[PDB]
Amino acid sequence: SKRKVVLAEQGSFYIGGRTVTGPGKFDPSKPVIPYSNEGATFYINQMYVNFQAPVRPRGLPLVFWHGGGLTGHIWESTPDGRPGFQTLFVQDRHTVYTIDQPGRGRGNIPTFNGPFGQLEEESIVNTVTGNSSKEGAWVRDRLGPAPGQFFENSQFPRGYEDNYFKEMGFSPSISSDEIVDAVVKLVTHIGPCVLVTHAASGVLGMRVATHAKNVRGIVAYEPATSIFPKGKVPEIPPLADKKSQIFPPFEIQESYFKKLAKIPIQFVFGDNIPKNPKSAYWFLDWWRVTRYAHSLSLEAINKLGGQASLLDLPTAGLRGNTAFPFTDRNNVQVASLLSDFLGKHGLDQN
Amino acid sequence: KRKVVLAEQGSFYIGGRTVTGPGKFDPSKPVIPYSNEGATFYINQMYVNFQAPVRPRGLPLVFWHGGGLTGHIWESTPDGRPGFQTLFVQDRHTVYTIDQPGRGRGNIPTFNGPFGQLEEESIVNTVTGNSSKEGAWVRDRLGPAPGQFFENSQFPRGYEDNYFKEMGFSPSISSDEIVDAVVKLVTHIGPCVLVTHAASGVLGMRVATHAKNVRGIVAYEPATSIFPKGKVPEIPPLADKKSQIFPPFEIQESYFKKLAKIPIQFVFGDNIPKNPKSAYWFLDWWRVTRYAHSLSLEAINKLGGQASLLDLPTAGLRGNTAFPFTDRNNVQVASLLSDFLGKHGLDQN
Ligand SMILES: COC(=O)c1sccc1S(=O)(=O)NC(=O)Nc1nc(C)nc(OC)n1
Ligand SMILES: COC(=O)c1sccc1S(=O)(=O)NC(=O)Nc1nc(C)nc(OC)n1
Repeated sequence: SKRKVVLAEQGSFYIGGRTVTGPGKFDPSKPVIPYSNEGATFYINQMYVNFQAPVRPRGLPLVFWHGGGLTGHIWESTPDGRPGFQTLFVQDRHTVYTIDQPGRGRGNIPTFNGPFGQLEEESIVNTVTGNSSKEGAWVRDRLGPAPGQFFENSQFPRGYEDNYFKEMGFSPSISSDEIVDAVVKLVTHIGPCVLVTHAASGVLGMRVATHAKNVRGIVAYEPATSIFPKGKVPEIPPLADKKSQIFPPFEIQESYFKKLAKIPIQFVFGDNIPKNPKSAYWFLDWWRVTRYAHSLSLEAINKLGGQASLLDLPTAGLRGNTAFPFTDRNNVQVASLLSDFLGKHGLDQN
Repeated sequence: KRKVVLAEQGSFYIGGRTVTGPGKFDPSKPVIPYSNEGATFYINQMYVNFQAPVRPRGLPLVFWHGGGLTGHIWESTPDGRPGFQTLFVQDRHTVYTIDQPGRGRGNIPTFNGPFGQLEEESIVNTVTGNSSKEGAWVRDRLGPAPGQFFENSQFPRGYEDNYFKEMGFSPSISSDEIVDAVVKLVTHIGPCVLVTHAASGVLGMRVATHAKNVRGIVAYEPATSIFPKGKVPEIPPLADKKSQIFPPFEIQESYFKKLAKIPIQFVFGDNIPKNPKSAYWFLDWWRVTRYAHSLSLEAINKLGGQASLLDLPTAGLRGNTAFPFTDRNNVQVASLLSDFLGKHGLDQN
């Protein structure tokens, strides 16, 4: 059965985070409810981790890291209920870790007794939130140029829009340093592994690898922020509206950037990213310039002796993918290309 | 034994509604920073995970976490031993675990603006509440005060950080909308058994009154009692002679009577005092809450029901906390759940 999965073991655990404290002392004779900050210890910014291990794994464990506003659900199942990459790669004899990063899903949302995110006089995260709409996500993920529209030959699981957009939500303003820190701790716990990232976690996975030699490879689906050595960001054009820019590239010390040259790295992009300026469709143009910036980032890694590559799925014969290729209708073929990358670098061997 | 063979597994979203911002969406304008303009937001949906064994027997089980928790508590214990999800797939039941609206992978309804506010509309409150480690320690009866264990405790000592890290706040989503999501899941699944915990105790009773597909309930340490409207019995205050337990939920008698048509078991752990305990607020709270539940079960049985209270010490299990299904003896706790399922024909096809 394509759906059957045999697990030597499965489970979940929490890792990372810190504690913060309220004032005063806790008295167990006083009413505990309504909950109070008095005498309080709060665990904040911890990460949820799920693992599924096949019988007799072959090669390195994979750590699947959801994109912005998502959770590990996107690796479990597609919106129309087909197997996600978690099942596919357990079947491919890898132990599979799926995370809900701090601030998302089963990860901690740091809030207390008081306005959201505030512990007495300390703002742990902002009370004002941000969150995409269905319409924003539709064009961000390139389902089509405008909400309700689909590109010709789309691989989106059409009809399951409600399921898809229901998986998306806000992220509190946890520092990216603390998100990276949690995953570094996971990588220390797991040992040698491969990070598989998506969108917002693209740049975060690159950062983890510079802090954790156990990261032996990276596959990044549609990364949202580019990374460069400090002071060496190339010229990147504004968008076609002559006012907007892509996400400010993340800059790291060259001593850390050079660590990215020591491992195989592949960035994967779906379809319908325009080649030419598209002033009518902001997020399509955003993707054009963002993919361009990533091509320069990978070049910089390769000029330092790296093993970085850009895979456009259409060049591999796969047409119509959205920015979530691993939950599209052809996600088995997308998984096959990930299996190819792992095999090429011996990451599927013991 | 950690091995598990799954005919299939996966997850999906169910339930919820939408709310909309003002104005219209223009794809030519900058989409980031995100805006409420022209926005449709999906809110209050629920996350559902399922694992199905080869050749299932009996009814699927729906495990429903307590307050401030997620489906994690059914996956593994804080010290990494198998949770009820694995144990009951091994027992050849299909197992559903949920993250209810507002918790974990369920939706937290917030937008662009102060938390929970969509323009001038308060969808959930901006001011949150959340237990501390200290409050949860005594709530769950690890011991009488933070950092202290009962001598007989079944808690997995040394894994305190892991345990408390699984808990968090819940936004002020209406209980009606949480019950609605699970009713919709139960409609989708078909005949099933609800296994609830703490805060989800009263919610699961409510679901059963709306969903004939619920064929049985096992509730671990339920936090709020339920009675027919206007028939709440005399319940004393706590030993401090000032505090009360949670106000019992009242439902119309025509709905309450549906609880008499299925087997219902409430399960309590150890170290609930028999006598007033004014020095330890949450120990005394559990004394009076357990008493209220005993009266609620009695009311169900007076309508022809089959509602029972299982005190784990009477079954030979000593020292359980208010999370018996993640304690050190959770395999023995699971055995008693399998016994209940077997007696009532819920483990046969
Ligand atoms: C599928 O492709 C994505 O999904 C994309 S594309 C751009 C973003 C995303 S994302 O994962 O949702 N969020 C992020 O990358 N995070 C993020 N969000 C905001 C509002 N600003 C900043 O930096 C200024 N970063
Ligand atoms: C282990 O036993 C529990 O875990 C208990 S005991 C009391 C509560 C819990 S709980 O699950 O955490 N929270 C709830 O039952 N929810 C809740 N919380 C508050 C502050 N007030 C109200 O009453 C409207 N309900």
